[PDB]
Amino acid sequence: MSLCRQNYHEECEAGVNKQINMEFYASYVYMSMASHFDRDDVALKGAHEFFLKSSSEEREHAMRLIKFQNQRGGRVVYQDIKKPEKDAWGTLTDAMQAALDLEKHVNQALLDLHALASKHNDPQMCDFIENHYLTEQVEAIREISGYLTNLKRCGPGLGEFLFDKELNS
Amino acid sequence: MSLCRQNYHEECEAGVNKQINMEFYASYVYMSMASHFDRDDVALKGAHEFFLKSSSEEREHAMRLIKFQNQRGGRVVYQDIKKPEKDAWGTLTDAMQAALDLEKHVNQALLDLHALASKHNDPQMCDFIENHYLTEQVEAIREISGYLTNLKRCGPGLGEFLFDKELNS
Amino acid sequence: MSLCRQNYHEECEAGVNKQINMEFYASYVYMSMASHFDRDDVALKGAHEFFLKSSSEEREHAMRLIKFQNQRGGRVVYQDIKKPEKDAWGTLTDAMQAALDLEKHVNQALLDLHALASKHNDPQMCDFIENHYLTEQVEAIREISGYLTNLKRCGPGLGEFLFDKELNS
Amino acid sequence: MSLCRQNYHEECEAGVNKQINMEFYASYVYMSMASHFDRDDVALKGAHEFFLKSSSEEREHAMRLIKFQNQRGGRVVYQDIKKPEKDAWGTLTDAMQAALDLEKHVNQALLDLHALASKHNDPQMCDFIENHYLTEQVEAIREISGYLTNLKRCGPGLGEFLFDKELNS
Amino acid sequence: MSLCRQNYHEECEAGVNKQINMEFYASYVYMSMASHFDRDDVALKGAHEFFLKSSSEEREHAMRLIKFQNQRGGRVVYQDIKKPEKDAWGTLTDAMQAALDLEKHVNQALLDLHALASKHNDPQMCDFIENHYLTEQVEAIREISGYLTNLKRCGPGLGEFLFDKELNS
Amino acid sequence: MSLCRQNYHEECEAGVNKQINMEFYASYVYMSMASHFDRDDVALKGAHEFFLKSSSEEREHAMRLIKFQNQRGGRVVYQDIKKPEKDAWGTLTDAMQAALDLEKHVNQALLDLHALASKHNDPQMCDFIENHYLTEQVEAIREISGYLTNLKRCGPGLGEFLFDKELNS
Ligand SMILES: [Cu+2]
Ligand SMILES: [Cu+2]
Ligand SMILES: [Cu+2]
Ligand SMILES: [Cu+2]
Ligand SMILES: [Cu+2]
Ligand SMILES: [Cu+2]
Ligand SMILES: [Cu+2]
Ligand SMILES: [Cu+2]
Ligand SMILES: [Cu+2]
Ligand SMILES: [Cu+2]
Ligand SMILES: [Cu+2]
Ligand SMILES: [Cu+2]
Ligand SMILES: [Cu+2]
Ligand SMILES: [Cu+2]
Ligand SMILES: [Fe+3]
Ligand SMILES: [Fe+3]
Ligand SMILES: [Fe+3]
Ligand SMILES: [Fe+3]
Ligand SMILES: [Fe+3]
Ligand SMILES: [Fe+3]
Ligand SMILES: [Fe+3]
Ligand SMILES: [Fe+3]
Ligand SMILES: [Fe+3]
Ligand SMILES: [Fe+3]
Ligand SMILES: [Fe+3]
Ligand SMILES: [Fe+3]
Repeated sequence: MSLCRQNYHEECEAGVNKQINMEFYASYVYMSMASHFDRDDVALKGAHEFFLKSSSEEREHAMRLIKFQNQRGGRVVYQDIKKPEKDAWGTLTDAMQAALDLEKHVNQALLDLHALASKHNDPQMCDFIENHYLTEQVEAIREISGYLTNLKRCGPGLGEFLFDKELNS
Repeated sequence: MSLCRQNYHEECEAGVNKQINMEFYASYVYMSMASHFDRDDVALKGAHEFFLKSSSEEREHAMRLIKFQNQRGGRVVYQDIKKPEKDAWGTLTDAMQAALDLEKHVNQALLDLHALASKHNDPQMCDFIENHYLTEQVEAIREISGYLTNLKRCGPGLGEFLFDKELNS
Repeated sequence: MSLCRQNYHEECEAGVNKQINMEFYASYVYMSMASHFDRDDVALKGAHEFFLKSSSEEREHAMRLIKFQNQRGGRVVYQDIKKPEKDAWGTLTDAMQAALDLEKHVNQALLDLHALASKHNDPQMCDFIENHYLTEQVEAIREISGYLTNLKRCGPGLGEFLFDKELNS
Repeated sequence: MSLCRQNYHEECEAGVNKQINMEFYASYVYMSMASHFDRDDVALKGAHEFFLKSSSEEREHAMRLIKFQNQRGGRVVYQDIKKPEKDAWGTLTDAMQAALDLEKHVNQALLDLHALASKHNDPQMCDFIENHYLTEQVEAIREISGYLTNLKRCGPGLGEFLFDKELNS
Repeated sequence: MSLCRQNYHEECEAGVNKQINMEFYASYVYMSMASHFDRDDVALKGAHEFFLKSSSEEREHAMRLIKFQNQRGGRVVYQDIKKPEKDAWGTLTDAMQAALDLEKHVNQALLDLHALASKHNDPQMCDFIENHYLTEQVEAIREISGYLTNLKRCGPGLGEFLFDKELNS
Repeated sequence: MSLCRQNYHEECEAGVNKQINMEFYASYVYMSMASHFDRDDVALKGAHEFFLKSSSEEREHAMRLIKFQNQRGGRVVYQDIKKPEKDAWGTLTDAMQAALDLEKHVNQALLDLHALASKHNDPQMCDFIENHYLTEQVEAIREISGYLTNLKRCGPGLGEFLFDKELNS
């Protein structure tokens, strides 16, 4: 018949629907971090822009998965996007730590999704994941890890202000 | 002291947090409509782009409210973003009807939020809402209503294909 | 000695020679579809151009495999290019269905060729295949599947004419 | 009625279908010559490019005949494209000799096809053939003949390398 | 905590440190080949430039591995860079043979490093290797193999001089 | 006869071969410093770039000596490039101190090499050394000495971060 599906396993489809939810979740977390550093009583512009950009990127990550679902002839199925764990994210160091944890969680899920596609012998899906996600996670995690190291080096108060400018401000 | 809050009532703050949730919800609905018209067995490109654009606009609507919360010295508080009512949205006529209903729901909520800000004598908030939201809703609702009328005029099959091109395709 | 061959298994070489034949075959099929829609009594220009382009692309697919054979130090071996199954391909819907089937057949062969290269632990060959072929097949199959859906939506007669313009015409 | 056929004899149509097959065959031969001179153990770049270009030209020769069939209101009918006589083509001198023979064979077939169109009083077909094929064959044959003469003059080893650069390399 | 390491096995880290050493070694070999063809009593400019470029490329290969070590949260550990096997590399044919052997050795080590990363289920590392190294080795080996074939074709004396110009000179 | 050697003493040749080794060694040291400041747990970008640039410069220093060996009709002879003394280089102050020591060691060796060329009455070699090396060492040593002074002035933590930006970052 006339559908495009070929070599695309139901467990893979379901995994992509889960990863779509996880990317939107990460986008939502970063959104909340951004609004937290734009409070009059926090007021760190660099972090605000940096997390707003991160939230927009994660949204793109989701949308590319959504597209891939449809390209493969799967069926996108949405779930609720759960609110983030906190309403207030602490200092810039606290938020970076949380962001590191979030990215590492997203990366584990992509590694699991990749493990799924190879188990099912879907080399196009594996390639997709490697091409658009895995090196990108590696760069993002390394990047945030260096931020943590420098925030600890700079220390609180003035160091936090000056470090915040270097994000991009 | 040193906070910026002035003439900003807790009921208004809470209303903005609700409207933030509603805008993200509308963004999510449009996202699902977009992925629905990008199915190999639906394949209407115009509608796909049109709802993807609408989803991105609603996201911006949310983000501007988030900014306004912080500008006024409120505290943004996020809630879950509920999944949309359907997984499959029907023909382009069915989806436009649903989109009309969604926009009208969003507009009623903004009108209620406006009613709240005038009740509390917050003329800056009222202005904000009128300036960035209300005429925009009016245009969007009128626009979708004309689409319904023309989809009914064009009829199913070929008419749907040709109409879909005129959205922008 | 002085040859370049390394880590390239005879079964892989033979698989590439088979895939070279299959790509030329697909190029020949598309050629015949093109000449069919350029008949005075069929006269669908869009389909003519679209299948002529597809035939040229498949030729490039073959030539890149030929190059890869030589780059790896294999030996290209040609076989006859069999004539296509039909001399006349029907309506634009009939031809698109046949094209979908052809692409899915080519994709299965590439997936088998990939399975061969991983079985033999040839990661460069696997990469080659993923990089130049697999996502390309996925896009092409999805693309033709949407065409089928829209041809069915448009219906015969006028719909076929109008749809044919949208291919590119 | 509504077909375009006029003054176009069935023997001419059948001759064009044969010439279409012969042009594709010549394209296939040149393809194999190209892949032969791109072997790591042959490695003559000029000849590789020169035969790849020749293969692409012969393809165009075929496609123009295919178009002419349809323009005249004939019906294109494809046959298998037979594999070339050899898998390995020898030195650059050996391949040029074989190419000379191939071109002379193609030219005899075009001269026969022309003899057919004049016998049937089809002056448009004769013109077509003269305009797009016959002078082109004459130039190609003369060109390859000069290559043979110079390859013999240059001699084997270094001469072959240097001559190969002059093709275009 | 705050480090970036995730899904990166100690055997992989150690393999990257070994490959870093091997790339620097290859850079050193090519350096010596370059200085050998820049002797007043050898004086082959093309080979000089060609091996100097190759030495610079291998250095880049090393540096990209070093970067990857740090990106993954490994720890780069340097070892001595051993002097090359010879002080004098013979004719251009002798040096090309040695270069072919060196590249094939480097390629086997990368294939082993890749085998290591898949064994440990590190798909990002595998991708890294395929993306930046494996096709590059394949091209380099094929390239040098064609040089050997042409050097043998050209023969010693004048042929060597003329061939040397074609490298780039 | 036909060699270029003139007024070039074997002790000078041997000294240049030693200096070639020392420049490569210094390049290797700077390489390790660079990779040390690119660790996720060190993360000082300025120092990373600054030592990567220094490593590339030292490589050029070596290559110019190699060229000079051949220009004078000497024979380049390579030795192992020993691994640097440490795997981890401490704070930016610790690394700058080590870099100062390394440069001073390289400078003493060049001063000895110069003493050698004047002892042997090789004024071209002396000039070469003065023209390309000695003022360059003087500038580099002075430069690093000012860095030490400012790192001590800035102090640890925030000062180190801010100073690191001024290197170039
Ligand atoms: Cu699958
Ligand atoms: Cu793989
Ligand atoms: Cu890739
Ligand atoms: Cu208020
Ligand atoms: Cu206004
Ligand atoms: Cu293999
Ligand atoms: Cu892969
Ligand atoms: Cu006729
Ligand atoms: Cu005539
Ligand atoms: Cu004429
Ligand atoms: Cu690993
Ligand atoms: Cu890959
Ligand atoms: Cu001297
Ligand atoms: Cu002087
Ligand atoms: Fe993401
Ligand atoms: Fe990310
Ligand atoms: Fe909205
Ligand atoms: Fe709207
Ligand atoms: Fe293909
Ligand atoms: Fe295709
Ligand atoms: Fe021809
Ligand atoms: Fe020709
Ligand atoms: Fe390398
Ligand atoms: Fe290489
Ligand atoms: Fe130096
Ligand atoms: Fe220096």
